[PDB]
Amino acid sequence: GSSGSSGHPHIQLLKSNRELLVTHIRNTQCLVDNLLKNDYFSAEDAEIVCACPTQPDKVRKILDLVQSKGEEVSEFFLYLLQQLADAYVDLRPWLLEIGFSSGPSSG
Repeated sequence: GSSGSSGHPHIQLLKSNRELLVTHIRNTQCLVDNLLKNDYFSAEDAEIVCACPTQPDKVRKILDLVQSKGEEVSEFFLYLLQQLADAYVDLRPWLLEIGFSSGPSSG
């Protein structure tokens, strides 16, 4: 009778900062619109997000959904936070602390 621990460097980042992401993130429809076109969020999934009463609920709902899928979607969902961070206000210093991207940008 033994057991190990879990990891998921991408999924853990969502759970750990699940309370911060709900306070920083505001636009949820955009996250779904991009995921819908990328074939990540199904009609049944988006139906749950919009079903939320407020925004703070939508963000938490999406995070729980992505975590249910796996690292495949968690990697893409977290990526959008960076590429979009350029057009954000609350999201910026966090990415700099966790460090999502790496390596120069030349070539």
